[PDB]
Amino acid sequence: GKLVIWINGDKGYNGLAEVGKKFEKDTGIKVTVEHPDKLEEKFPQVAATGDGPDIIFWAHDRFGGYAQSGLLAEITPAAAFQDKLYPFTWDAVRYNGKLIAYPIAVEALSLIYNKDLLPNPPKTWEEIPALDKELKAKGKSALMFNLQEPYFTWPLIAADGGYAFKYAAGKYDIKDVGVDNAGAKAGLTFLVDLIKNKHMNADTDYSIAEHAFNHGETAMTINGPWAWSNIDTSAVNYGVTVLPTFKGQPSKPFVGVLSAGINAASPNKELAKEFLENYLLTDEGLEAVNKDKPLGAVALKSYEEELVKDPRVAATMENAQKGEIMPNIPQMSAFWYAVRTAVINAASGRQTVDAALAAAQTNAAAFKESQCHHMLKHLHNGARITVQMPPTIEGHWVSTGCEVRSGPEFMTRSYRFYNNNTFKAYQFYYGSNRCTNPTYTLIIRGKIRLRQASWIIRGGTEADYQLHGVQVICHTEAVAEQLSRLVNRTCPGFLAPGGPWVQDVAYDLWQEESNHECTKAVNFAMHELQLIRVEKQYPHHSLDHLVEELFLGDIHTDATQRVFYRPSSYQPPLQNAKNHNHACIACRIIFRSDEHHPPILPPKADLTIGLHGEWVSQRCEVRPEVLFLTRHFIFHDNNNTWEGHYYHYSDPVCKHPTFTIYARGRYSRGVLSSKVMGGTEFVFKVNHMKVTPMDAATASLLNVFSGSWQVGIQQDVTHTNALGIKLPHTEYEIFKMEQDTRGRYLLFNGQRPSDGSSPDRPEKRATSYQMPLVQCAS
Ligand SMILES: OC[C@H]1O[C@H](O[C@H]2[C@H](O)[C@@H](O)[C@H](O)O[C@@H]2CO)[C@H](O)[C@@H](O)[C@@H]1O
Ligand SMILES: CCCCCCCCCCCCCCCC(=O)O
Ligand SMILES: *[C@@H]1O[C@H](CO)[C@@H](O)[C@H](O)[C@H]1NC(C)=O
Ligand SMILES: *[C@@H]1O[C@H](CO)[C@@H](O)[C@H](O)[C@H]1NC(C)=O
Ligand SMILES: *[C@@H]1O[C@H](CO)[C@@H](O)[C@H](O)[C@H]1NC(C)=O
Ligand SMILES: [Cl-]
Repeated sequence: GKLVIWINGDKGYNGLAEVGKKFEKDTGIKVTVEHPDKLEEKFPQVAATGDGPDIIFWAHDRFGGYAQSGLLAEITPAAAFQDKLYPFTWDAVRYNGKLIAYPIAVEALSLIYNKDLLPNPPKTWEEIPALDKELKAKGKSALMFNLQEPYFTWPLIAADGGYAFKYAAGKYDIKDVGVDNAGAKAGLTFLVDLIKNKHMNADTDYSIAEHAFNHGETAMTINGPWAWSNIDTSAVNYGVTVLPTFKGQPSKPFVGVLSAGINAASPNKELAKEFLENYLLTDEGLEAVNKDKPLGAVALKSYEEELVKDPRVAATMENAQKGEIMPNIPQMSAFWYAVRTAVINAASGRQTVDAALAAAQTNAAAFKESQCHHMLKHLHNGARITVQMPPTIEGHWVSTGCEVRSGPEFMTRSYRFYNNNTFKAYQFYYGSNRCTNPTYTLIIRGKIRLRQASWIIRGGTEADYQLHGVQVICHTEAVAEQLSRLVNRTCPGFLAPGGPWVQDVAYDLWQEESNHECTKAVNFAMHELQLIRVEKQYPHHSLDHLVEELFLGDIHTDATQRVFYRPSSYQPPLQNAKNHNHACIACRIIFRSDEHHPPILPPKADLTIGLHGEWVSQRCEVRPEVLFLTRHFIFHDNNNTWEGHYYHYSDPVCKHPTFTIYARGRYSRGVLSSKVMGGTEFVFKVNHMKVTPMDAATASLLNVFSGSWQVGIQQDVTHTNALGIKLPHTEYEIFKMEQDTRGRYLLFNGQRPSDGSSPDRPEKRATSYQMPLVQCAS
């Protein structure tokens, strides 16, 4: 029942707050206006957890990334309202075909000069140096602007041909970057000259340059419309004009459109759209803000038709069309950080123009932290994870999505462990990989008592459990028929005569007070409860937003072996119903469900497999046979070749390496699976394999059971006439690709047979998957 707004402190917050009081007048809703430091990236963190302001104000360049992460709500404007604003302003706030924010103002930088000191402002950048020396004789300077933010330096960088990214037939091509172009080098090299010819100071930030121009110590500055207000109260005659040209071509400022976005987790979205559509985006509202600190050009054609008469706004628009309109694609944050570091370093002489800017082509589209090598060193997105020793399993634990057990068996879990040491577990089964159509549900009741740490599985806790009962409920009329029949064949006599099962009725499959049981029919076992591990992550170091993950024992890939299978690895984690990720919608749906009302998971569309690229593990993976490992895969779709790195460790946190395997080969794209809905079949050939021992124990064993092996030396295992390996080896694989909540792609490969054997025959292809790998940059 409130409205919180975040706006940068270089804009008119008090003006916006006054459009807010009129909201309080007509509707009685408080509007609170805050200008947090570095708000552009306070927003991604607080919003990801469900928190944050209701409305976020920023240029369009950063909103595409917010939307990709699911932080922005789609805005619902009437076509009548949409006509009020200019089409290009809407085009800037459009991501993936959806409108994601309300356009407010069009901003571009311009040349601001003191007419008293400089009645005729320079027309070219190259005449600035001589101009400097010979105002320098009067104890003044020619040009001073903020060199700490690349927004103020870009105009010069783009003049000769430096292009942030390439616009190709309606697309911005992140594979065509021009920060290391010859054109970019010229602009930065020129800037460096002035910084080295004592014409400009490397330290100069916004505050320093603003103080100088507004006190007449410099004759020129580069700034935006927001800056005009203070100069106006600086008793200094000043003019706004076109930016100096560089090497005959004009300075190209990056054009940004100030926009208001509605938090995807806002409880007051109708009020937010109400405040923006009918209070702010009005001739009265925009004026109230433009009086505080000028917005320059505006998106409302009504007000724009009037402001365009002010010559400052016209120069703003002249430079804007001389410039380029910022892309909203999510790679902008990495583009800005790379160009930022380039400028600060070359200005400081830390890196040669070419060298500093050379890195900008290696860091433009992706953060260094998104590269495969960093992700391997900092797992879980560099989260700290605290392991609960001894674990506490009390609470409600739910699945995070549509799990796949071997079979395939598409299912979700809902497990309640009580303080009396008793438990009620729901296993919901479905007919598809979307978990939208329940087939049958299992209700498992019994008792569980945690023991002590496992000496077999490092990081696991052993547990003892006892079943009291297993019941099954069929949710379709067909399932009741099929299962009753399957129960009949499997245990002839379990079903009394004329007892065809009916839907929505719980039937006993296992009672501890009887020797009559047919758990074999569904190949049921509950040995997952014998191995337990809890991992916590406290986001923002707070108990709230804490994510608790419960890891239970893994399921055998062969259903007939589950009764005897004695866990050595983990199932995918469950999350605590009270302490889960805000983006987990499945958690809540599963939490609010029961044996008679199964959880219906949100529909997501099957994605098409695009192996091209590099993929790495997200966590220290645990494979059957207590094997800790991470994986790095490189897929060449150009020649259908693949390389894989398997890094093995002895600890559940993957810090003590033991051995490393390198494999390379060829793969054949295959057919969509009919056995495993949502999966695509593949055949992989391993042609080459290299082994690197990483500890003395592995080197010793290799030397004993065998080119002598030593720690850290990679050795091919195929000589010309090791451990008995047989290369070439053929593998029949199953693959699926999905997208996580902030739009990163996940690659799932076939679960490795629980017995340790290989899928070396088509009938041995997996019907389940391993934990997903995430896409990374090289
Ligand atoms: O310098 C990189 C940043 O450029 C723009 O930030 C501008 C912004 O558009 C303007 O309203 C503000 O007041 O000035 C800053 C530059 O200091 C992008 O919008 C940012 O996302 C970039 O990081
Ligand atoms: C992924 C298909 C080929 C896998 C063969 C690579 C060399 C075999 C040694 C690694 C163990 C098998 C694990 C492969 C499964 C995977 O990690 O994707
Ligand atoms: C254990 O506690 C739960 C929660 O109060 C309750 O539903 C269940 O019946 C209890 N069982 C026993 C044996 O006390
Ligand atoms: C159970 O299976 C047996 C053998 O397949 C069959 O003869 C019998 O008819 C089945 N039960 C029913 C009631 O169909
Ligand atoms: C496949 O292509 C990659 C790069 O596209 C190259 O490095 C590799 O040598 C090629 N392999 C074969 C067998 O053509
Ligand atoms: Cl992709």
